[PDB]
Formats: sequence, structure tokens, C-alpha cells
Amino acid sequence: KRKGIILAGGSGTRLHPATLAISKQLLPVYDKPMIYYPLSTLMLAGIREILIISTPQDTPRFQQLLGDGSNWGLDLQYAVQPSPDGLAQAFLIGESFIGNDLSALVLGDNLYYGHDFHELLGSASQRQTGASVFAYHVLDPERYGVVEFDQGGKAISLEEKPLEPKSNYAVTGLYFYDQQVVDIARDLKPSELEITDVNRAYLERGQLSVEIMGRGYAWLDTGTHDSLLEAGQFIATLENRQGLKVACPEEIAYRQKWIDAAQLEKLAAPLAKNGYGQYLKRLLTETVY
Amino acid sequence: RKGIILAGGSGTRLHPATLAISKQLLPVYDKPMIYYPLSTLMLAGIREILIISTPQDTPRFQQLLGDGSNWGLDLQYAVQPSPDGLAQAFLIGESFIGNDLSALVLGDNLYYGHDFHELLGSASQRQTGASVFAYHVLDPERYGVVEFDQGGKAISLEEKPLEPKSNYAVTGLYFYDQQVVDIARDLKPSGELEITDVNRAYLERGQLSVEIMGRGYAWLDTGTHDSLLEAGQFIATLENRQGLKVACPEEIAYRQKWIDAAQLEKLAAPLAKNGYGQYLKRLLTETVY
Amino acid sequence: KRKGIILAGGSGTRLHPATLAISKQLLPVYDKPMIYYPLSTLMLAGIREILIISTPQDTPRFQQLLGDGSNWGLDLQYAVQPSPDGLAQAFLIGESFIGNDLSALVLGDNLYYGHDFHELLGSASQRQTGASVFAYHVLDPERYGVVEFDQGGKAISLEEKPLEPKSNYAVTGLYFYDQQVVDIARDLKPSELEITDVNRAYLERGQLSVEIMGRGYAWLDTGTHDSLLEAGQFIATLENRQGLKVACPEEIAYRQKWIDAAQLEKLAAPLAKNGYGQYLKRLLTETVY
Amino acid sequence: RKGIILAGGSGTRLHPATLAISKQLLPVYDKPMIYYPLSTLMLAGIREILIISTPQDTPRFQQLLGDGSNWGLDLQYAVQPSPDGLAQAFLIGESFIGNDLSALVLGDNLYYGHDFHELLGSASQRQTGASVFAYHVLDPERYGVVEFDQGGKAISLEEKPLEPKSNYAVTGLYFYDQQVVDIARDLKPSGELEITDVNRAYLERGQLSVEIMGRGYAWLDTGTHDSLLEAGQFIATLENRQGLKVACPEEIAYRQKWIDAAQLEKLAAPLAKNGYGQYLKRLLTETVY
Ligand SMILES: CN(c1c(NCCCn2cc(CN)nn2)n(Cc2ccccc2)c(=O)[nH]c1=O)S(=O)(=O)c1ccccc1
Ligand SMILES: CN(c1c(NCCCn2cc(CN)nn2)n(Cc2ccccc2)c(=O)[nH]c1=O)S(=O)(=O)c1ccccc1
Ligand SMILES: CN(c1c(NCCCn2cc(CN)nn2)n(Cc2ccccc2)c(=O)[nH]c1=O)S(=O)(=O)c1ccccc1
Ligand SMILES: CN(c1c(NCCCn2cc(CN)nn2)n(Cc2ccccc2)c(=O)[nH]c1=O)S(=O)(=O)c1ccccc1
Ligand SMILES: [Cl-]
Ligand SMILES: [Cl-]
Ligand SMILES: [Cl-]
Ligand SMILES: [Cl-]
Ligand SMILES: [Cl-]
Ligand SMILES: [Cl-]
Repeated sequence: KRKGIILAGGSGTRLHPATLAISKQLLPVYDKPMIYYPLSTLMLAGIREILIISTPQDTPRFQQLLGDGSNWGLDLQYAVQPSPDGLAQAFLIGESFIGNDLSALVLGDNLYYGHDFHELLGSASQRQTGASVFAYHVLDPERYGVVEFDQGGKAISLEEKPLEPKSNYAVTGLYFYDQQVVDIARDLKPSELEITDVNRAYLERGQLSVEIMGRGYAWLDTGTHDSLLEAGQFIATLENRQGLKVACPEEIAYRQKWIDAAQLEKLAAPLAKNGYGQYLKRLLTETVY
Repeated sequence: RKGIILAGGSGTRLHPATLAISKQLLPVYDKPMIYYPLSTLMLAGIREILIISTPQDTPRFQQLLGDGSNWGLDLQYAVQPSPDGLAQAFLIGESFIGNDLSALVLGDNLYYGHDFHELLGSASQRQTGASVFAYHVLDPERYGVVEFDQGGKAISLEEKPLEPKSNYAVTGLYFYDQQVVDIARDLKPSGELEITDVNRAYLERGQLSVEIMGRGYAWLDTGTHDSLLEAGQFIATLENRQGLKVACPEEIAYRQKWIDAAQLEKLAAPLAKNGYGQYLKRLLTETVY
Repeated sequence: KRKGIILAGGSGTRLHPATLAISKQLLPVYDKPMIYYPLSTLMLAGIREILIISTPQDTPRFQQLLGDGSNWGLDLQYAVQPSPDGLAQAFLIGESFIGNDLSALVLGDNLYYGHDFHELLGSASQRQTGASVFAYHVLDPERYGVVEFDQGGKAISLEEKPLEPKSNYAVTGLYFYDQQVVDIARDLKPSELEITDVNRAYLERGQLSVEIMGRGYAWLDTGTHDSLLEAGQFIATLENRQGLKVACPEEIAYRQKWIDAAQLEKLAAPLAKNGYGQYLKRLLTETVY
Repeated sequence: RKGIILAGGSGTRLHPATLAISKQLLPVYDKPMIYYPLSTLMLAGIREILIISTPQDTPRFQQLLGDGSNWGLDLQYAVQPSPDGLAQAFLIGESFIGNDLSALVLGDNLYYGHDFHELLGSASQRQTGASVFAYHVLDPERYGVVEFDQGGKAISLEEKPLEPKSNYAVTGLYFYDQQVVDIARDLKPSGELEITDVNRAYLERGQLSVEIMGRGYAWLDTGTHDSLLEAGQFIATLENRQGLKVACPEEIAYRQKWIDAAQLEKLAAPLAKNGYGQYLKRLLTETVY
């Protein structure tokens, strides 16, 4: 059993004034709230028990959007981050939720797309000891956790936002952990409690799997107003080309058989007037390979 | 002249993007949607403004904008329990309007262009009857449509006609004399109190001024996920080209001399880390024609 | 041995006046000529001997861009289509070029992206008898050749631009053929000589492989001014995110070991001032997984 | 006043996109780039226009535009053997200019906004000295930069200064009296004949008019792959919103009464199948204010 955490603790003042009224992870990417994308990621990894961590202020808005998850065959719980004291704090806040189980942490503002993404998630989820992370070639590795590889393609170092990156390989905001993570997190000293320190702890124990997320995958940037807009245009282009949605949670739950035709039809009813509800209706009758 | 921004529900049209929060709190590029119509009223020289929103979202608008005193405005708030037409704004706003002239702007309407201040000025100076703006669009059937005679006189208004008489849509910006509240009270639901019925009342009295908003102005659509995205790209292109912002309320208040250098500097302080605060700081030292 | 054909015969007057001065397939998609994308596709399928079919007018422009291909470890030949009399005409024009070999036809305006695209091409290229095509879920199947599947997922019919498509599965502009194709093409009667008639001929002989190109692949539309612009924005988003190019022929030739470090350095020299040349230089020193 | 469009080489800056054909023949959305500056000269009331291009591309410009008689223009052509500065336009154009007033526009400059015809009109009516336009940009170091004194008088011009005195760039639109050819003949290479040197010559004689092009105008960048794409999206957003075209030369000629209904109908005929021809047909019957 692997449990999911979505860290949706806003973005401080970075995207103000756009994010003054509402948390970053409730802003739409094209046609759906940002959080639908990482939620859909956990769902594709087969995870149904998910903790959403947000600000005290925005927890009710996340709860109004997503409920307890029962409508999508999920169990959603909620926890608050009073102060953004690092990503690794997710494991202390989430300690009781995690218990003795395996976990996956996804950032609430990370968008993924591509062929065999389910297999890339599957390989990390099946490793039931140590930690699994993904390395993706980016233009601006200095913004991220950077992985250095030896001539043999083995991961040998992790640096958080290095001014002189050793590679162009950034660690994506998707992390798989065994039962050691909470204890590793409790022993961290502030630099913020750094996720890169958690990942370096596993690396030093020789228990960090670093899989390449290939250039054929899109790992999208929602860090700036410019990149948020590009992410919107990217999803819009795919969806209007295909007549298929990216990270429609109702669709993923239906295809995982976590909800049946009758439940999906009920979810379509109140959205029947717009394209999203019409999309859910079409899913009941169409064969999609 | 007193201002009203109608920032009510779009029902379920943009769901699930708008499930968590009102359309008019979503960003267009770098700032909340409501900054654009607010900036429009400010450019028309209006400082006393009623913001009408859903019962749920009124506190979010209040948290974003306060009483307006920081921007040299007087902001008041009212709720629209149910979206029963745009004309309801004048009943909700009746006590706020009192015996004064008024301007209604829709909370999801974006305007841009040269001498926009003069186009607003001409409508605002006409102290009797009503002034509206007609703009050539591809899809007039979505709007209030103006029909003109061979002499270019306005002779009919139709709300979302199946067979539009012209390609000229009425924009979501309306100037009214002291007759508007009484005209609104006498309206019967169509099940909505139609702004087009208010405007037809003035037309039949021969007291409706219909000024052409030329093709050299951008009147932008935020009605669909596609058009919301285009509006973001449109503002981003102008702002990144110019190093100047469209509809920055702090800037407009400063340039109208509604706040001084000292007040603007104080507003910059809490945003000093991001581009928006840095922009407000640059405004103190730079000459912009 | 499999030989490649790129059909780049313009677009008649469909995209006029944009295409009045130059052929569609010489228009850029972001940073590189459209034809670089299908050329890169054939190169990824391991094809080095490629016939480019274009108008008499534009052949010299294609020749000025691409030469004989020797700089990229290719052998490029050129043939003219006097009149656009259907896609299947490619096999009559290309008859002597093809000889007794296997072939692949790609449309000069088709863009592909995704993970394991090389494997999808590999599976079609290794089938040395019959024909292989790809089916992709689209919004507007009525614009394309449409594949109908039985309950078992076997292809049972092909229709060219049906007013009432049997599925949302369009045949992409990428076709693999055995030595039968030229003879099948010679026996066709005008409806234009239809590629769908060629593919139906193989289906009726039970020699048509239809592989699904999954929703995790991008098959992009360059049919309209709107879709051409979206294709540009799509590539720009991926390339600026990754610091890696999509369909850089110099890169693909280098990674296939069709050219060495010394040849790549020579190709970089005349482009050294711009980002494209700087990209080719960085390829000499960087490990990319 | 006679017009010159300088549509010469951008060297290798946009290679390989511009390897096959000149920048100014690439489309911006739905029409060749050169349609935009041509439309600019036409809006300034200029019918006699010299098009300067590379030796290679002159025939392509001639094939696109002819002698202009179909649009009520007189188009002549000249070649720039080597891109040795913008001021060379006046030596190449010397015989074409003769004893007349002139306007130079860059072939890759796009303008949009309300009363643009009046901004052009004011410069065109000044029959002595030179008129240029100053526009606030983020990156003034890329352009000719105007410095103003406390009174808003222009006091210096610098070409691509490392330390810009202001954020005010000179746009690629220049109005000149009969002095310009002689001023140009006396210029020494910097290794380019600089337009900024021509403009500084007029400034030192106190005969340079520098009018502000306000933030309500769009002056668009086609200097980079990124900015070319944004220009396309910008025009597409306006045209799809309005159902009206920006810089349709047939429309501008018709509205200036340089061609009649019968001539416009003939121009529509060969384009009748696509949206551009259908647009020209609609212009014959529709009243547009
Ligand atoms: C485009 N993708 C995607 C989808 N593509 C995944 C196809 C590959 N696949 C097969 C299976 C069978 N277990 N699971 N995944 N699917 C299909 C799906 C099929 C079966 C179960 C779940 C989802 C989907 O419904 N929505 C999707 O959005 S994706 O790149 O894998 C993705 C992207 C972002 C979030 C979640 C999934
Ligand atoms: C780009 N525009 C605009 C601005 N352009 C307006 C320039 C025309 N103008 C001159 C004056 C001088 N009294 N007022 N307006 N200005 C300048 C401004 C100067 C003085 C007072 C108010 C605003 C501004 O600060 N922000 C702006 O966003 S705009 O197209 O007219 C506009 C569009 C939508 C909302 C608000 C403004
Ligand atoms: C993003 N892709 C892509 C690339 N991705 C392909 C990676 C998968 N792969 C491994 C191999 C080893 N034979 N070949 N392909 N590669 C890498 C590459 C590696 C080895 C050989 C050729 C190209 C590349 O250089 N340019 C690319 O543009 S892609 O989706 O397969 C592609 C898209 C469009 C045209 C050609 C390829
Ligand atoms: C949107 N603009 C524009 C147009 N807008 C200009 C309207 C202002 N105007 C009124 C008049 C009446 N003599 N002339 N100009 N017009 C209208 C027009 C009407 C009469 C004569 C010429 C053009 C047009 O046909 N195409 C246009 O593209 S524009 O911003 O001024 C422009 C920008 C760049 C090139 C050419 C025009
Ligand atoms: Cl890949
Ligand atoms: Cl106008
Ligand atoms: Cl700034
Ligand atoms: Cl897939
Ligand atoms: Cl202005
Ligand atoms: Cl039309």
C-alpha cells in the first residue's frame, strides 16, 4: 500500500498579485484547476489514499473543490501548513496519515504528460525499499535540485539550486519513499527543511533510484506568469487536437475501474451544459485505446 | 459619477476551473481579472466604486482590494444572491447610487488602446441619457447587437439574436444618468433582468448614445477557456514588449495624483521581491509619456 | 533497405496569401523549416535515402536548404509534382527512386513528438511485408482517413474524410510500404489518386498493420493558420523548457553516428552566432540520456 | 511623399528558418510579413513605393506584389547586394526618390492602434525636416535610443547603447524631406551606414521631430523566433475577436478608394475558397465604422 501527499502550500508572495485572492494550485491550467494535474499523476500511479497539504486559509477551497474523494473512488484527507518551512515538512505534517506505509510526494504545481508515463510511475511504485526520483533535462537547472552522473550513468551527487550546475538534469516534483522517510525528515536541520537533504540521505545509504524522464515527456513549469500561460497553451493544443483531456480525474478513476458507468454518469449530470460534462458523457459510449 | 463592477457568478459555464473561486479573481497574466475593469473605471476618473459579487466571494474581493483607501479610492461591497441578470446591479446598487450619475463595467471585460481615456471621457461628460460602445465582433449572436440605419444612427438592440442585424456588439461598459434605477425597477424577467432592456428603454426615449469603439481598440473575450488564455497571451505580449503594465491600479492612482510618491513607495515595499513591486519602484524615478 | 519519400507539394491556395511567396513546408515551425520535422521522423526510423517531392517552382528552395544531404550523412534526391493529383502520385513520381526496395512516405507538414517514438517507427520499419500506418484519436476525424475497429480492436474499414466518422481515429501522414505499393498505385483510378485507396488495397489483402499512436504522443496539425501557430508555440514551450531541440536533423544524424564530432563542429561554425549553432556546439560536450 | 520598404537580409540571425527565404516573406499569422509595413505606408496615403530586398528574393517580392496596379499602387523594386546598414536605402533609392519627400519603413515592423492614421498624418504633413516615433520598450539597448530633457525635448540619439539613457526606442518608421539622400551620401560606415546617424544629422540641425508612440499602440518585435510567434498570436487574437483583418492591403486600397467594388470583387475571385477571399467578398456588402 502506497499513500499520496500533494503539497499545495501556495507560493508565498512570488506570483502576487495574481495569487493574492487564491492559492497558485487552485488557478486553472486551461480548463481545470492546477491541482487536478498532480492528483491525476498520483491516480495514474494507482494511489487512492491522498493527503492534501495547503494553507489554513485555502484548505476549505481545496475541500469545496475535491471533497473526501469518494465521488472519484479516492479517500482525500486535508492538513494545513501554517508556515512554508520547506517541502520536507510534508512528512512531519503527514506523519500520522503515512503511519507505517510507503508514500509518494507530488508538488501541487507540477504537470506531467507523455507515453508510458504509467510505466515510469509503475517502476518507482514497485520499488518497496529506498527512494525513487526522476531526472529531466531543463534549460535552467540552477532553479532545481540537480543530479550529477558518473561516466557509467550512476547518480553520485545532488545539489539544491547550485549556481554552477554539474548537469542539466533537474529532480522533478515527484518523489517515491519507503517507511524511512518520516524519521529521515525528523533528523533534518533547517538550511527550510529541504527535500534535496531527504534525497541525499537516501543517496548516501545507496538507496536512491534516479530514473531519467526522457525528452519525449513534458514536465511543465508553473513557476512564473509566463510559464503558467505556456502550460495553459500546451494543454489546450493537446486537448483541442485529440478531443481527449489531460489529467481529467473522473476519466482516470473510470479507466482504473475505481468508479463505474453509473457513477460517471452522475458526475456528468451537473456539468452537462459545458464541454467538461459533455466529455464525461462521451466517455461512457466511446472506445479509447 | 459613481462606479459599479458586476463580478457575479458565470454559473457552471467555466466549471471545474471556477468551482473553487469566482472567474473575476482568476489572473489574466500577472494580475487578478478584476484589476482590468477597476483600472477602466479609474481611467474614467471614477473613485467611488461598488463591487457586486457572490455571497461566497465578497470576502475574497474585500481581502484583495480593502476599502480602496491605499489606492485613493472609496470601495464598497454588495452581494448578488443569484445571477438573475446584469440589470439587477441597479437594484442592489440603488442606495449606493443615490441621486448620482453611474457607470457599470462587467468584472470580466478587458479594454486596451490609444485615447481610451478620451472615449471614456466623452461618455462620462454626457450628464443626461445613457452611453454605450459598439465593437465589431465575429460572433455578434453571443452579445447585445446594435442595428444602424444608412446614416449610422442606432435603430434597434437585440439580446443574443439568432439572426444578428449587424456584427456590432455592445461592450460591457455602460454610462447612465439618474433614470437608470427607476428604469431597472420597472423591468420584468425575460428569467433574467436584461441590461439590453435597460439600454432599449433609453433608445426608445432617444437618450441612448452608441459610440463606435474602433478596430484599433482591443475589447477582449474572457467568456471561454480558449479566450481567457488568449487574453493572458495578449497582455503578456504588450507588457513584455513595453516594460509597462496594462491596468496596474497603483500606477493609474499615482498618475491621476490620487496617491503620492510616498504612498506608492509604501505599496511597493511588500511586493519588492517580485517584478510587480520592482515595477512600482521604477515608476517613482522614470518619466513615462 | 527502406527508402524515404517526403511529399512537400505545397497546399494549393488553401493557406493563401501566407503561402503565395513560398511553399507551406518551407514556413518555420518556431525556429526551423517545417520540412525539418518529417525529415527528422524518417531519420529516427533509420532511413538515410530520401526523395523530396515538391512543385517545380520550390524544388530549388528545398535544394538550397537541404542540399544532397551528405552534410547530415543522408542521400537526398529531388522530384517535381507538376500538379497536385493526390498523395498516391508520390509512388509513380518516386517509382525509379524506390526501385525494388521497401519505402516510407511522410507528409512534409506532419509533426510528431513523444517517448518511444523510435520504437513505434521501429515496429513498422521491421515489418518487411504489407503496409503499416498509425491511428491517432483526433477531435475532427472527418478531415482525415478514418479507421473503424471491431470489438476485438482489429481494423475492418478505412474511409477518406467521411461526413459521419465510424471512430475518432485518423490515419497520420506516415506510411510504411513493401514492394507492392508502386503496382497498387499504378492500378488506382482518380476519385486525385487517394492514399486511403492504397491503404484499403492492403487492408482487403489482409496486409495492413494499424498501430495506435497513443494520446501520450503529439501529432500536430499544420492545416490552418491557427494550428500552424499552435504548433510553433508547442515546440517553443518544449525547447525553452528542456534546452533540447525537437527534430534538429544535425543532432539526430550525430546521435545515429551518421556524422562524427568533427563533421558536427563544421556544421556549427556558420551558425555559431545564433542559438541553433550554439546548440550544435553544446551537443559535442554534453551527455544527454 | 514616396515610400520605401527595406526588406533586406537579417544575415544568419534567424537561420535555419530564414535559410530558404527572406524573413519579410514569412507569414505573420495569415499574411506575408511585408503586408504589414506595406499597409502602414498605404494608411499614411503613400501609393508610390520602392521595395528593397536581396538579389535572390526580389523576384519573390515581385511575384507576390507585382507592380501594385491591382491595389491602386505603383510598386518599383531595387536590390541590396549586401546588408551594409539601413541608411543605404537612400543611395539605392536615390533615383526613385528624385526631388520628392520620402518615408522609410522596415519590412519586419508591425504597428497597431487607434488614430494610427493621425499619427502617420502628422509626420507626413510636416514637409521640412525628419519625423520619427519613440516607443517605451523593456530592452532599449537593442535599438536607437532617444534621451529627453526635463521639458520632454529630444537631446541625444544612441545606436544600441550598452547603457541606454531612456527606455524610449526609435520605431522602424521614418519620414524625411529632400535633405535625406545628401545626408546619407556624406555618412561613413560605423561597418554599416546607420539610420541613427541620418536621424542625429537632422537632430543637430534641430530638424528632427520625435513624437511619442503611446503605450496604447502595439509596436511588435519580429527580431527573434519567440517574438515572431508572439506577433502571430497577437494578430490572430485581434482578427478572430473582431472578424476584421489587420493590414489587409486589398481592404485598405478599397477604403482609400484607390480601387472600386468591381476591382475588389476581381481580387476576391481567385481566393474565394479560403477565409481571405471570403473576407474580401464580405467587405463589398458590410458597413464597417
Ligand atoms: C495523457 N495521459 C492520460 C492517459 N493516458 C494513460 C494511458 C496509458 N495507460 C494504460 C493504463 C492501464 N493501466 N494506464 N495508463 N489516460 C488513460 C488512462 C488509461 C487507463 C488508466 C488510466 C488512464 C487518461 O485517462 N488521462 C490522461 O491524462 S498521461 O500522460 O498518462 C497523464 C498525464 C497527467 C496525469 C495523469 C496521466
Ligand atoms: C495602456 N493604458 C494605460 C495607460 N494609458 C492611458 C494614457 C492616456 N492618458 C493620458 C492621461 C493624462 N491625464 N490619462 N490617460 N496608463 C497611463 C495613464 C496616464 C495618466 C493617467 C492614467 C493612466 C496607465 O497608467 N495604465 C494603462 O494601462 S489604457 O489602454 O488606456 C487602459 C486600458 C484598460 C484599463 C486602464 C487603462
Ligand atoms: C524528442 N525526440 C528526439 C529525440 N528523442 C529520441 C530518443 C529515443 N531514442 C533512442 C534511440 C537510440 N537508437 N533513438 N531514439 N532525439 C534523441 C535521439 C537519440 C538517439 C538517436 C536519435 C535521436 C533527438 O535527437 N531529437 C528528437 O527530436 S522524438 O520525439 O523521438 C522526435 C520527434 C520528431 C522527429 C524526430 C524525433
Ligand atoms: C486596424 N487598422 C486598420 C484600419 N484602421 C484605420 C481606421 C482609422 N482610419 C479612418 C480613416 C478614414 N479616412 N482612415 N483610417 N483600417 C480601416 C481603414 C479605413 C479607412 C482607410 C484606411 C483604413 C483597415 O482597413 N485596416 C487596418 O488594419 S490600423 O491599426 O490603423 C493599421 C495598422 C497597421 C497597418 C495598417 C493599418
Ligand atoms: Cl524520451
Ligand atoms: Cl480605430
Ligand atoms: Cl521594473
Ligand atoms: Cl500513450
Ligand atoms: Cl496611448
Ligand atoms: Cl468573412
